[PDB]
Amino acid sequence: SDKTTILIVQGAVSGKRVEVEPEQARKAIKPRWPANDGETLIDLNDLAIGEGRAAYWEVATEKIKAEAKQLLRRPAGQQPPQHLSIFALAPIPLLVLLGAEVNRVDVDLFQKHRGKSADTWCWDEGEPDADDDLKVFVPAELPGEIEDAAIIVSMTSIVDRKAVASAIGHPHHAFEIKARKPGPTFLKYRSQLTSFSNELYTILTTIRDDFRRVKRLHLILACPAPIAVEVGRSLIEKADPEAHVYEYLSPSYRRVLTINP
Repeated sequence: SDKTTILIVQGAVSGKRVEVEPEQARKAIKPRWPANDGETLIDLNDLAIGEGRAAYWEVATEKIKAEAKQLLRRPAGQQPPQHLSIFALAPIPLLVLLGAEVNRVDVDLFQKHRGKSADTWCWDEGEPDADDDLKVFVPAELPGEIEDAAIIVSMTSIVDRKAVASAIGHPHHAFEIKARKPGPTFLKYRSQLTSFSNELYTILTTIRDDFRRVKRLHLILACPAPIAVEVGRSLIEKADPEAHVYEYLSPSYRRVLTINP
């Protein structure tokens, strides 16, 4: 029941305004309570209007970096926030960036539950069923001199390996974390987020220890917002090479930003 700082992140590249209802996030953090009775907001709607997609990614990347730095700065006469409760609905690559930018502070991540119409941002009570766990596929071939490794998350849908190969444009190893039943309501319990984090850590450790020629990571994520944040949080600047982050722009994947270039 300690104090926490609520961070709301909301936006979209274009189209309908995306907003997080702060009353629902406040309900989700109970029994904890919001520092200053409020939230910090990073809004990523209506950036670079009419200027094209690349201008959006530029403006939004700089805004995420500047706002994360501001969020972690000491206010006058106070300490910096010690715990973030993050409620995010935003483009996947920007949430990877966000997770990397707040990786030095303790965080609680949350999922907007579609289908759970009350306590929408609250994690579900209960236990996961068999359709709710993960499968992890790793390369059949030895690392060798391959310089490129893809980390694929097939949670909201199945990622097509051929589209990944076309987007990466290099011979590569692939590691895949796949929902047993992919879909938009797969992620419901906090234990699933913990499971995902642990499986990703094992993959990153394997690449760091055994795939030492790998000079580029390629993150292809079909996953809910907190999973994208957790992917970003799991990167370690000096242990991992640059991580290229892709968006799904029908019918293909496109590289949109790089963590630790």
